[PDB]
Amino acid sequence: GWTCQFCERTFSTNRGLGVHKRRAHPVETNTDAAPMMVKRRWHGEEIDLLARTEARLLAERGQCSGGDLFGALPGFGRTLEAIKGQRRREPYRALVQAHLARFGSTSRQKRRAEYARVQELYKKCRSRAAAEVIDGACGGVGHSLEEMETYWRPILERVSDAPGPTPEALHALGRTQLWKPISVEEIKASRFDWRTSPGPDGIRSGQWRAVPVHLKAEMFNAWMARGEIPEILRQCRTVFVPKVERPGGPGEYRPISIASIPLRHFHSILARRLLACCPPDARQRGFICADGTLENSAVLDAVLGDSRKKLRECHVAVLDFAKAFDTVSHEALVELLRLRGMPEQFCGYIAHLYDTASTTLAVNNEMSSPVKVGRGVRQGDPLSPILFNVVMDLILASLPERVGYRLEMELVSALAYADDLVLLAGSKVGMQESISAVDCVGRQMGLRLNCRKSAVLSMIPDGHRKKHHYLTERTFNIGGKPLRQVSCVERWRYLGVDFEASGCVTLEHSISSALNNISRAPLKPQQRLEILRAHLIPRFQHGFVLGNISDDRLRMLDVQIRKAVGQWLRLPADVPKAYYHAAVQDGGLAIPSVRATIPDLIVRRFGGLDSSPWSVARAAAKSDKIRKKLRWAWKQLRRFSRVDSTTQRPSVRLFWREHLHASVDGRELRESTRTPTSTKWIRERCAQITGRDFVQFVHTHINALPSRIRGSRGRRGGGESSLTCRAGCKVRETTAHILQQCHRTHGGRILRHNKIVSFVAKAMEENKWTVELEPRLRTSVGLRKPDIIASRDGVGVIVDVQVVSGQRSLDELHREKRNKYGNHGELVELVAGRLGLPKAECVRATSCTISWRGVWSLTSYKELRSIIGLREPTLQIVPILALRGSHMNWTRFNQMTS
DNA sequence: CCTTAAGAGAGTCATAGTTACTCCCGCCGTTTACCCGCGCTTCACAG
DNA sequence: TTAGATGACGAGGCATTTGGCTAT
RNA sequence: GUAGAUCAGCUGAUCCAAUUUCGCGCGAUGAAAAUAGCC
DNA sequence: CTGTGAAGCGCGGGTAAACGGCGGGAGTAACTATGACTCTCTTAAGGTAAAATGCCTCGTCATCTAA
Ligand SMILES: Cc1cn([C@H]2C[C@H](O)[C@@H](COP(=O)(O)OP(=O)(O)OP(=O)(O)O)O2)c(=O)[nH]c1=O
Ligand SMILES: [Mg+2]
Ligand SMILES: [Zn+2]
Ligand SMILES: [Zn+2]
Repeated sequence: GWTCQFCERTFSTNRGLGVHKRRAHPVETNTDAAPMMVKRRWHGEEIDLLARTEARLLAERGQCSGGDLFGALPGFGRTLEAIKGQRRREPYRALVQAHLARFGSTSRQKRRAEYARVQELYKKCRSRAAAEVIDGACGGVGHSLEEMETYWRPILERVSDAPGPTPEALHALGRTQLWKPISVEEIKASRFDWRTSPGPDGIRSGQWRAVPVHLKAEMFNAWMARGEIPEILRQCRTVFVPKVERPGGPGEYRPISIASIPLRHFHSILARRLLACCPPDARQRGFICADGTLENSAVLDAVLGDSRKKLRECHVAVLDFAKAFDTVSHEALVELLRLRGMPEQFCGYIAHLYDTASTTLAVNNEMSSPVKVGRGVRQGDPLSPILFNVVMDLILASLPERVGYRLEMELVSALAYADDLVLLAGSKVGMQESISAVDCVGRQMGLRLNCRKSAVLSMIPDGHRKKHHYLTERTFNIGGKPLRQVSCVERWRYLGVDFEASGCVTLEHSISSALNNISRAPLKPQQRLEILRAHLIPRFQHGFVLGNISDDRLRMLDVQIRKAVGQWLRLPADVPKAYYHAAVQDGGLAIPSVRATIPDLIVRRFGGLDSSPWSVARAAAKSDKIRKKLRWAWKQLRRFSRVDSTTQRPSVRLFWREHLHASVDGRELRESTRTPTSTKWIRERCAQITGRDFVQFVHTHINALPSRIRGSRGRRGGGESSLTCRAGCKVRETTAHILQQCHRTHGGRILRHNKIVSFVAKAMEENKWTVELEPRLRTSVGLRKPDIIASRDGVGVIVDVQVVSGQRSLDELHREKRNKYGNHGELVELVAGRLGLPKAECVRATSCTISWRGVWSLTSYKELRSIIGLREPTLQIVPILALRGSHMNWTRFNQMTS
């Protein structure tokens, strides 16, 4: 009977019809959920403004009544009868005297050229090449010097005519070590980014880095004595960098200005001193030593959660400043720093630095005539964020005192992160005076609010029906210009986190398009693995941790990533799941599993939120959403981790190590953990290996060669022809039989042995040993034949080479090969007599034991690194030789089928 | 020279868990549209 | 007062690494 | 016909292959700074 | 023409008769969480090796004890 007015579905009850109308038809139900406004309760934010206006009029005029207060409050939204009936109350008549007391004081050649570009760029700058592969292109400057200059030159040349701070905002803001000389240990402690381009002056980073520290100290102290630097070091070049991934004009670029490396080093030391000297307002979570993005997103999510759950009025604006650094006036900044109580030498230094600012614009290696700069704060100077924080402190100070949203008895008034601002309010009135305060003190400094991006979210609930409701009509102004309303279904991005009206939602991501782009770039197969490992997956980590995501979507994302890796390395689908995700030291390929990694990072970031210095974040930690999220994160972390033996923390690495070493194909890789030199071929030395050979090593490493036993997984209902050896050995045809046991593969085993013997012998000859290869020694047990014997300084060593299977202990195999020579006794005397030395104690047995998958025996590695002086870059090549010998064995076994 | 190794993950479908609301009924507290005047203003009225 | 033994600190030589990502 | 190989119908497409182009073995392919945070 | 008295108007104390915030109470649409199942399933050769920072090792110097 009950039928929906918007989709005509039929329901059993009015209850289910209402629950349907809430979820399936949001805007229509938000229209029906609108409260009436006949007898609205007086929020205290309205009460404070009415009381303070009445108090200032009792000071200013002496005597007044409600008929004047209706005139003094135009946009207040109360009738004169309401004003009278509020005015007759006793807490208001207390607050009026309380305020009065204070106030009365071709196609083919193009791809060959693209290969030539990509392979050079991958070696010059790997991160740039990876960003080029993922996005599609780079080098985003798409305008001429004229089109850049005719827009940007009247902006830079104009002096900002802002009148500077007013004494009201200075009084609101008001609620010695600096310019001492710089020491040597201060220069040593203050780390610097030496991977940097030089300025127009042309002194490179290594040229300044070679200068000794005490001479740099006396040049810095000399420049502090003058109050200026040499003028050739003070000049700047500007390169325009795009703000949007497809810029539509010169206004969508930013003027990043680069000066000399000594200026940036000196200003970085002064920047760390200035950051230690004057901390900003506690609501400014930007350019300080705290994880402010976590804090701002957590507080905003908690406020938006409690707003819906407890049915309270909640008015939220998101604000931005247009061209924030590029518009600050020299006058307002320098006199604010003077009235902040900074030393006069520092203020004179900043005034003389920005007085003499001249810049050359450079667009695609075409340079402009020099530009005189009238608006301050260079994008690219170390002192510039710390100076912009001083500007933001005035704006944060000028907010009204008790306007905000009270979450867990903390009155959250504002959240700041550089120029980004979120304002919170209880009523329309409190937000409107907050916007007027922010706008006014912004215009005092030369800043203008970004009207393209400023927007307001506004919730007014219904009592007596218990309905949440969001406004749709535009109700707030900057200077008369109406602000935009965020609708109930609108989705917006805050600090790289996706938000809606109910809080955090799932981050919008482009995994499949990026995996398509990597799959088509002209790359070697290991380069695709490195771009996936180091560059693609850490992009979406931030929004997955700070946002909200389910286990299902993470699980499908891991399925997509594993399918991409299985396409690139030509792996079958029954490769163990832990091999993609276990570490390189453990024998895995170290592609991060998003399902396992993201709860671990949510625990490790959000668990520290209780220990924050900021009280608002500690209030947010008590909120219901973050508590529920942290319980889910702890449950999923306990599902996909093992407790580490030493530090007792949960770890994802031991979970993947246990699952890899427990699996059938990964079982032989269990000793790779003890010897990190065995797997340097996977990631460190992969560029020294051809792309065919790398994929053949990957197939050799986790047994993925199509032998008749692994090929017949699930299909072993057939006869012995589906299981036994192709060469007729009448045994079960494993891959290890083909590589290690088959009569067809005997000469390849001999060649692999002789190659490893020759390489070890050449390395021992470089390490000054007197190597004799293959002694035919006739001891009384029979003809015995060690691989190599050698002498150095009277000490003798016998070395023998093994390439073995991993279903036994490798160290046991080393000892079993060792004791054949070391416990022979008489043969040691034959070795000593051949080397010309009498003492049998000075002759030591040693073995060179490595698996056919390229895993070193640990004790044999210690013998070859300690008894013999072989360096470990020699020892990193023996796994490559064993792996390539194994795949040559596999290739010859498949060729000889005839 | 070498001394057999040996299923596993993605997709389907049914049921359970839970989240985010619904509508119904009663009660006190709050709000303000009016009732009821007192002090000043304006035309009748005294001089 | 001088000589020998022990402990601490500094210098020299050799070997290993030389990141990535997000916000503004 | 392709740097080389291969599949199609002299051209396209795909590779485990793939340093083009400009210049005299060898140089250049010309990006990009700052402050925090996280791994 | 000029200042005061009856009627008019604004400016304030008071009431009451609705709103509206909320407790208690019974419900459910429509999303993810678990589990038991089912489905699906590999091959192109050949003989192979510059610079900066941090850690490790060795030497030199200083202090304490004994003669
Ligand atoms: C993104 C970014 C910002 N900044 C600084 C410069 C900006 O003035 C300040 C705030 O950044 P933005 O607000 O992102 O940049 P903007 O204000 O100049 O651009 P818009 O007008 O579109 O808002 O942070 C950098 O120095 N480097 C950067 O990469
Ligand atoms: Mg901005
Ligand atoms: Zn409907
Ligand atoms: Zn065989």
